[PDB]
Amino acid sequence: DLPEIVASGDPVLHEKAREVDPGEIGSERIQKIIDDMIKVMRLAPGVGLAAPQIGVPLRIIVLEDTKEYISYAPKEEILAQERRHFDLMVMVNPVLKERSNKKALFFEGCLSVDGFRAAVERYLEVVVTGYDRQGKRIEVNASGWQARILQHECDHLDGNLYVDKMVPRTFRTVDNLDLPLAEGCPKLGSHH
Amino acid sequence: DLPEIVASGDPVLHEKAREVDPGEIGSERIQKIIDDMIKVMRLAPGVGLAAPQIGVPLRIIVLEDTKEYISYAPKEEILAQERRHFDLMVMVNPVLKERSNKKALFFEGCLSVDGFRAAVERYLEVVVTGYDRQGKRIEVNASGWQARILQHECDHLDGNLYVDKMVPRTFRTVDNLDLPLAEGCPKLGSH
Ligand SMILES: [Zn+2]
Ligand SMILES: [Zn+2]
Repeated sequence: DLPEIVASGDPVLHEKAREVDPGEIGSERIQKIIDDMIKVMRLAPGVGLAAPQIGVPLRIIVLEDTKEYISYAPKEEILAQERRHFDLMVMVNPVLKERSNKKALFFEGCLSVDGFRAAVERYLEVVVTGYDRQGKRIEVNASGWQARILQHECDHLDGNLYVDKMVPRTFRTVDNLDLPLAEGCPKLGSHH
Repeated sequence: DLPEIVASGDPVLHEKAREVDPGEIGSERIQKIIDDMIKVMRLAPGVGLAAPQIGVPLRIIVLEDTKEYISYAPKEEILAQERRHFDLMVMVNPVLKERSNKKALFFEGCLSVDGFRAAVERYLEVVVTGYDRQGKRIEVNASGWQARILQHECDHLDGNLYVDKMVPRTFRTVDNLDLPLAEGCPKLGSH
Protein backbone atom coordinates (compact mmCIF):
# COMPACT_ATOMS: atom_id res chain seq x y z
CA ASP A 1 0.00 0.00 0.00
CA LEU A 2 1.52 3.32 -1.13
CA PRO A 3 1.65 6.12 1.48
CA GLU A 4 0.08 9.54 1.16
CA ILE A 5 1.76 12.86 1.52
CA VAL A 6 1.25 14.39 4.96
CA ALA A 7 0.58 18.12 5.19
CA SER A 8 1.49 21.16 7.28
CA GLY A 9 0.45 20.53 10.84
CA ASP A 10 1.73 16.97 11.20
CA PRO A 11 4.81 17.22 13.53
CA VAL A 12 7.02 14.91 11.44
CA LEU A 13 6.99 17.80 8.98
CA HIS A 14 8.15 20.37 11.55
CA GLU A 15 10.57 18.19 13.54
CA LYS A 16 14.18 17.21 12.80
CA ALA A 17 14.58 13.91 10.94
CA ARG A 18 17.10 11.43 12.35
CA GLU A 19 19.83 9.70 10.31
CA VAL A 20 19.60 6.26 8.76
CA ASP A 21 22.36 3.93 9.93
CA PRO A 22 24.71 3.56 6.92
CA GLY A 23 24.51 -0.15 6.38
CA GLU A 24 20.78 -0.33 6.68
CA ILE A 25 20.46 1.75 3.52
CA GLY A 26 20.90 -1.41 1.47
CA SER A 27 17.93 -2.87 3.34
CA GLU A 28 14.61 -4.01 1.91
CA ARG A 29 13.03 -1.71 4.51
CA ILE A 30 14.84 1.48 3.58
CA GLN A 31 14.95 0.52 -0.06
CA LYS A 32 11.18 0.26 0.18
CA ILE A 33 10.83 3.75 1.67
CA ILE A 34 13.02 5.17 -1.09
CA ASP A 35 11.00 3.46 -3.83
CA ASP A 36 7.90 4.92 -2.18
CA MET A 37 9.28 8.44 -2.17
CA ILE A 38 10.09 8.11 -5.85
CA LYS A 39 6.65 6.75 -6.65
CA VAL A 40 4.97 9.59 -4.79
CA MET A 41 7.25 12.27 -6.20
CA ARG A 42 6.37 11.14 -9.71
CA LEU A 43 2.66 10.43 -9.07
CA ALA A 44 1.82 14.09 -8.38
CA PRO A 45 4.46 15.69 -10.65
CA GLY A 46 6.95 17.49 -8.46
CA VAL A 47 10.76 17.39 -8.62
CA GLY A 48 11.69 16.72 -5.01
CA LEU A 49 10.46 14.78 -2.01
CA ALA A 50 11.72 14.29 1.55
CA ALA A 51 10.99 11.30 3.78
CA PRO A 52 9.01 13.28 6.42
CA GLN A 53 6.62 14.12 3.58
CA ILE A 54 5.30 10.57 3.73
CA GLY A 55 5.48 10.22 7.49
CA VAL A 56 9.03 8.89 7.53
CA PRO A 57 11.21 10.61 10.21
CA LEU A 58 14.46 9.75 8.38
CA ARG A 59 17.08 11.85 6.61
CA ILE A 60 16.35 10.89 3.01
CA ILE A 61 15.54 12.94 -0.06
CA VAL A 62 14.82 12.19 -3.68
CA LEU A 63 14.71 14.39 -6.76
CA GLU A 64 14.44 14.28 -10.53
CA ASP A 65 13.71 16.99 -13.13
CA THR A 66 13.12 15.65 -16.61
CA LYS A 67 13.42 16.90 -20.17
CA GLU A 68 9.70 16.29 -20.43
CA TYR A 69 8.89 18.06 -17.16
CA ILE A 70 10.68 21.06 -18.60
CA SER A 71 9.34 20.58 -22.14
CA TYR A 72 6.38 22.60 -20.94
CA ALA A 73 7.96 25.73 -19.46
CA PRO A 74 8.52 29.27 -20.81
CA LYS A 75 11.91 29.14 -22.52
CA GLU A 76 12.65 32.46 -20.83
CA GLU A 77 11.69 31.04 -17.44
CA ILE A 78 13.82 27.92 -17.99
CA LEU A 79 16.64 30.36 -18.72
CA ALA A 80 16.36 32.76 -15.82
CA GLN A 81 15.78 29.82 -13.48
CA GLU A 82 18.68 27.97 -15.06
CA ARG A 83 16.77 24.71 -15.04
CA ARG A 84 18.50 21.72 -16.58
CA HIS A 85 17.32 18.13 -16.38
CA PHE A 86 19.19 15.61 -14.25
CA ASP A 87 18.76 11.89 -13.58
CA LEU A 88 16.79 10.60 -10.59
CA MET A 89 18.80 11.22 -7.45
CA VAL A 90 18.56 9.68 -3.98
CA MET A 91 20.47 10.88 -0.94
CA VAL A 92 20.42 9.57 2.59
CA ASN A 93 21.94 11.55 5.44
CA PRO A 94 22.60 14.49 3.10
CA VAL A 95 24.64 17.45 4.34
CA LEU A 96 24.24 20.63 2.28
CA LYS A 97 26.58 23.62 2.21
CA GLU A 98 26.67 26.61 -0.14
CA ARG A 99 29.59 26.77 -2.58
CA SER A 100 29.39 30.56 -2.84
CA ASN A 101 27.42 33.65 -1.86
CA LYS A 102 25.47 34.08 -5.09
CA LYS A 103 21.72 33.78 -4.54
CA ALA A 104 18.48 33.81 -6.52
CA LEU A 105 14.82 34.61 -6.12
CA PHE A 106 12.00 32.56 -7.61
CA PHE A 107 8.67 31.03 -6.58
CA GLU A 108 8.59 27.77 -4.65
CA GLY A 109 5.86 25.34 -3.81
CA CYS A 110 5.54 22.22 -1.76
CA LEU A 111 3.25 19.24 -2.02
CA SER A 112 2.69 19.67 1.72
CA VAL A 113 1.14 23.14 1.13
CA ASP A 114 -0.78 23.02 -2.12
CA GLY A 115 -2.80 25.77 -3.73
CA PHE A 116 -0.05 28.25 -2.87
CA ARG A 117 3.36 29.60 -3.78
CA ALA A 118 5.88 32.13 -2.50
CA ALA A 119 9.16 33.59 -3.66
CA VAL A 120 12.11 32.32 -1.63
CA GLU A 121 15.83 33.09 -1.67
CA ARG A 122 18.21 30.18 -2.33
CA TYR A 123 21.94 29.78 -2.91
CA LEU A 124 22.75 29.52 -6.62
CA GLU A 125 25.32 26.79 -6.20
CA VAL A 126 25.80 24.19 -3.50
CA VAL A 127 27.56 20.93 -2.57
CA VAL A 128 25.97 17.98 -0.82
CA THR A 129 27.70 15.00 0.78
CA GLY A 130 25.97 11.79 1.82
CA TYR A 131 25.00 8.33 0.62
CA ASP A 132 23.07 7.11 -2.43
CA ARG A 133 20.66 4.14 -2.81
CA GLN A 134 23.26 1.42 -2.26
CA GLY A 135 24.73 3.26 0.72
CA LYS A 136 27.69 4.45 -1.33
CA ARG A 137 29.39 7.62 -0.02
CA ILE A 138 28.91 10.49 -2.46
CA GLU A 139 29.36 14.19 -3.04
CA VAL A 140 27.15 16.28 -5.27
CA ASN A 141 27.76 19.74 -6.68
CA ALA A 142 24.83 21.55 -8.24
CA SER A 143 23.62 25.00 -9.17
CA GLY A 144 20.52 26.60 -10.62
CA TRP A 145 17.15 24.97 -10.14
CA GLN A 146 18.59 21.60 -9.04
CA ALA A 147 20.49 23.47 -6.33
CA ARG A 148 17.17 24.90 -5.15
CA ILE A 149 15.46 21.54 -5.02
CA LEU A 150 18.30 20.22 -2.90
CA GLN A 151 17.92 23.05 -0.41
CA HIS A 152 14.14 22.82 -0.27
CA GLU A 153 14.23 19.09 0.35
CA CYS A 154 17.10 19.13 2.84
CA ASP A 155 15.26 21.86 4.74
CA HIS A 156 12.46 19.35 5.14
CA LEU A 157 14.92 17.10 7.01
CA ASP A 158 15.36 19.74 9.68
CA GLY A 159 11.63 20.49 9.94
CA ASN A 160 11.63 23.73 7.92
CA LEU A 161 9.18 24.76 5.19
CA TYR A 162 9.45 27.54 2.63
CA VAL A 163 6.59 29.48 4.19
CA ASP A 164 8.85 30.16 7.17
CA LYS A 165 11.70 31.47 4.95
CA MET A 166 9.70 33.27 2.25
CA VAL A 167 9.87 36.86 1.05
CA PRO A 168 7.27 39.09 2.69
CA ARG A 169 4.03 39.60 0.78
CA THR A 170 4.84 37.26 -2.09
CA PHE A 171 2.91 34.29 -0.74
CA ARG A 172 0.11 33.62 -3.17
CA THR A 173 -2.39 31.30 -4.75
CA VAL A 174 -1.34 29.10 -7.67
CA ASP A 175 -3.97 30.92 -9.71
CA ASN A 176 -2.33 34.24 -8.86
CA LEU A 177 1.19 32.88 -9.37
CA ASP A 178 1.91 35.23 -12.26
CA LEU A 179 0.54 38.43 -10.79
CA PRO A 180 2.48 41.70 -10.53
CA LEU A 181 4.90 41.68 -7.64
CA ALA A 182 3.63 44.20 -5.08
CA GLU A 183 5.65 47.41 -4.75
CA GLY A 184 8.58 46.95 -2.38
CA CYS A 185 9.10 43.29 -3.27
CA PRO A 186 12.54 42.11 -4.42
CA LYS A 187 12.67 41.09 -8.08
CA LEU A 188 13.01 37.51 -9.35
CA GLY A 189 16.38 36.52 -10.74
CA SER A 190 19.95 35.77 -9.69
CA HIS A 191 23.12 37.78 -9.08
CA HIS A 192 25.00 35.78 -11.71
CA ASP B 1 -24.48 42.77 -6.79
CA LEU B 2 -21.50 41.89 -4.59
CA PRO B 3 -17.72 41.78 -5.02
CA GLU B 4 -15.66 38.66 -4.38
CA ILE B 5 -12.84 38.40 -1.84
CA VAL B 6 -9.38 38.70 -3.38
CA ALA B 7 -7.07 35.76 -2.69
CA SER B 8 -3.43 36.17 -1.69
CA GLY B 9 -1.42 37.18 -4.72
CA ASP B 10 -3.44 40.14 -5.94
CA PRO B 11 -1.20 43.25 -5.50
CA VAL B 12 -3.95 45.36 -3.88
CA LEU B 13 -3.66 42.94 -0.96
CA HIS B 14 0.02 43.70 -0.36
CA GLU B 15 0.20 47.46 -0.85
CA LYS B 16 -0.54 50.17 1.73
CA ALA B 17 -4.13 51.39 1.42
CA ARG B 18 -4.75 55.13 1.19
CA GLU B 19 -6.81 57.10 3.70
CA VAL B 20 -10.37 58.09 2.93
CA ASP B 21 -11.02 61.83 3.05
CA PRO B 22 -13.09 62.39 6.18
CA GLY B 23 -16.12 64.35 5.08
CA GLU B 24 -16.42 61.91 2.21
CA ILE B 25 -17.03 59.02 4.56
CA GLY B 26 -20.64 60.15 4.52
CA SER B 27 -20.42 59.92 0.74
CA GLU B 28 -22.89 57.70 -1.08
CA ARG B 29 -19.82 56.17 -2.70
CA ILE B 30 -17.98 55.21 0.47
CA GLN B 31 -21.22 54.27 2.17
CA LYS B 32 -21.65 51.76 -0.62
CA ILE B 33 -18.18 50.30 -0.11
CA ILE B 34 -18.84 49.81 3.59
CA ASP B 35 -22.17 48.13 2.95
CA ASP B 36 -20.41 45.84 0.52
CA MET B 37 -17.81 44.97 3.09
CA ILE B 38 -20.45 44.13 5.63
CA LYS B 39 -22.44 42.03 3.18
CA VAL B 40 -19.40 40.09 2.06
CA MET B 41 -18.11 39.67 5.60
CA ARG B 42 -21.43 38.11 6.60
CA LEU B 43 -21.92 36.14 3.38
CA ALA B 44 -18.79 34.02 3.77
CA PRO B 45 -19.17 33.99 7.53
CA GLY B 46 -16.31 36.02 8.97
CA VAL B 47 -15.55 38.35 11.88
CA GLY B 48 -13.35 40.84 10.08
CA LEU B 49 -12.89 42.26 6.61
CA ALA B 50 -10.70 45.02 5.19
CA ALA B 51 -11.42 47.08 2.06
CA PRO B 52 -8.39 45.76 0.12
CA GLN B 53 -9.97 42.33 0.51
CA ILE B 54 -12.60 43.32 -2.07
CA GLY B 55 -10.24 45.30 -4.26
CA VAL B 56 -10.74 48.63 -2.51
CA PRO B 57 -7.38 50.37 -1.80
CA LEU B 58 -8.82 52.43 1.08
CA ARG B 59 -8.26 52.45 4.85
CA ILE B 60 -11.53 50.85 5.97
CA ILE B 61 -12.33 47.83 8.12
CA VAL B 62 -15.49 46.16 9.39
CA LEU B 63 -15.89 43.55 12.11
CA GLU B 64 -18.40 41.83 14.38
CA ASP B 65 -18.44 38.67 16.52
CA THR B 66 -21.71 36.84 16.94
CA LYS B 67 -22.79 34.43 19.65
CA GLU B 68 -23.80 32.30 16.68
CA TYR B 69 -20.23 32.55 15.32
CA ILE B 70 -19.09 31.78 18.85
CA SER B 71 -21.73 29.06 19.03
CA TYR B 72 -19.85 26.57 16.84
CA ALA B 73 -16.78 26.55 19.05
CA PRO B 74 -16.09 24.80 22.37
CA LYS B 75 -16.50 27.04 25.38
CA GLU B 76 -13.18 25.77 26.80
CA GLU B 77 -11.68 27.49 23.75
CA ILE B 78 -13.88 30.59 23.75
CA LEU B 79 -12.81 31.19 27.33
CA ALA B 80 -9.07 30.79 26.75
CA GLN B 81 -9.33 33.12 23.74
CA GLU B 82 -11.20 35.73 25.78
CA ARG B 83 -13.65 35.68 22.91
CA ARG B 84 -16.79 37.74 23.45
CA HIS B 85 -19.41 38.94 20.98
CA PHE B 86 -19.50 42.57 19.96
CA ASP B 87 -21.63 44.81 17.75
CA LEU B 88 -20.82 45.42 14.08
CA MET B 89 -18.06 47.94 14.03
CA VAL B 90 -16.89 49.98 11.06
CA MET B 91 -13.68 51.99 11.20
CA VAL B 92 -12.25 54.23 8.50
CA ASN B 93 -8.70 55.49 8.81
CA PRO B 94 -8.26 53.38 11.93
CA VAL B 95 -5.05 53.77 13.90
CA LEU B 96 -4.24 50.95 16.31
CA LYS B 97 -1.76 50.98 19.20
CA GLU B 98 -1.38 48.61 22.11
CA ARG B 99 -2.63 49.44 25.57
CA SER B 100 -0.05 47.18 27.22
CA ASN B 101 2.71 44.62 26.64
CA LYS B 102 0.59 41.55 27.40
CA LYS B 103 0.32 39.22 24.38
CA ALA B 104 -1.40 35.98 23.36
CA LEU B 105 -0.82 33.10 20.98
CA PHE B 106 -3.64 31.49 19.01
CA PHE B 107 -4.41 30.23 15.52
CA GLU B 108 -5.51 32.73 12.92
CA GLY B 109 -6.94 32.51 9.43
CA CYS B 110 -7.76 34.92 6.63
CA LEU B 111 -10.43 34.64 3.98
CA SER B 112 -7.74 35.74 1.53
CA VAL B 113 -5.81 32.57 2.45
CA ASP B 114 -8.17 29.64 2.90
CA GLY B 115 -7.59 26.02 3.77
CA PHE B 116 -4.84 27.03 6.20
CA ARG B 117 -4.15 28.50 9.61
CA ALA B 118 -1.15 29.43 11.72
CA ALA B 119 -0.51 30.57 15.26
CA VAL B 120 0.23 34.28 15.58
CA GLU B 121 1.18 36.50 18.48
CA ARG B 122 -1.10 39.49 19.16
CA TYR B 123 -1.41 42.15 21.81
CA LEU B 124 -4.05 41.22 24.36
CA GLU B 125 -5.47 44.74 24.73
CA VAL B 126 -5.42 47.62 22.26
CA VAL B 127 -6.84 51.08 21.43
CA VAL B 128 -8.04 52.25 18.01
CA THR B 129 -8.96 55.79 16.97
CA GLY B 130 -10.67 56.57 13.67
CA TYR B 131 -14.12 57.35 12.30
CA ASP B 132 -17.33 55.32 12.20
CA ARG B 133 -19.84 54.80 9.40
CA GLN B 134 -21.24 58.36 9.61
CA GLY B 135 -17.74 59.89 9.68
CA LYS B 136 -17.93 60.41 13.44
CA ARG B 137 -14.61 60.67 15.25
CA ILE B 138 -14.18 57.74 17.66
CA GLU B 139 -11.85 55.78 19.92
CA VAL B 140 -12.09 52.06 20.62
CA ASN B 141 -10.52 50.03 23.38
CA ALA B 142 -10.66 46.23 23.24
CA SER B 143 -9.02 43.09 24.58
CA GLY B 144 -9.08 39.35 23.97
CA TRP B 145 -10.33 38.12 20.62
CA GLN B 146 -11.83 41.44 19.46
CA ALA B 147 -8.39 42.96 20.00
CA ARG B 148 -6.95 40.32 17.69
CA ILE B 149 -9.48 40.88 14.93
CA LEU B 150 -8.68 44.57 15.06
CA GLN B 151 -4.96 43.84 14.66
CA HIS B 152 -5.46 41.33 11.89
CA GLU B 153 -7.71 43.66 9.93
CA CYS B 154 -5.60 46.83 10.38
CA ASP B 155 -2.51 44.93 9.24
CA HIS B 156 -4.41 44.39 5.99
CA LEU B 157 -4.53 48.17 5.56
CA ASP B 158 -0.74 48.13 5.37
CA GLY B 159 -0.53 45.17 3.04
CA ASN B 160 0.42 42.69 5.76
CA LEU B 161 -0.88 39.15 6.18
CA TYR B 162 -0.54 36.79 9.10
CA VAL B 163 1.62 34.41 7.05
CA ASP B 164 4.44 36.97 7.17
CA LYS B 165 3.88 37.32 10.90
CA MET B 166 3.39 33.73 12.03
CA VAL B 167 5.23 31.58 14.52
CA PRO B 168 7.69 29.30 12.70
CA ARG B 169 6.21 25.88 11.88
CA THR B 170 2.72 26.35 13.26
CA PHE B 171 1.38 27.07 9.79
CA ARG B 172 -1.05 24.29 9.00
CA THR B 173 -3.95 22.92 7.05
CA VAL B 174 -7.31 23.68 8.66
CA ASP B 175 -7.70 19.89 8.95
CA ASN B 176 -4.47 19.37 10.90
CA LEU B 177 -5.51 22.30 13.07
CA ASP B 178 -6.01 20.11 16.11
CA LEU B 179 -2.63 18.47 15.70
CA PRO B 180 0.29 19.06 18.13
CA LEU B 181 2.59 22.06 18.04
CA ALA B 182 6.12 21.04 17.08
CA GLU B 183 8.93 20.60 19.60
CA GLY B 184 10.49 24.02 19.99
CA CYS B 185 7.27 25.95 19.51
CA PRO B 186 5.96 28.30 22.20
CA LYS B 187 2.64 27.39 23.79
CA LEU B 188 -0.77 28.79 22.91
CA GLY B 189 -2.74 31.18 25.03
CA SER B 190 -1.61 34.02 27.26
CA HIS B 191 1.65 34.19 29.24
ZN1 LIG C 1 8.46 20.35 0.04
ZN1 LIG D 1 -7.60 38.45 6.73
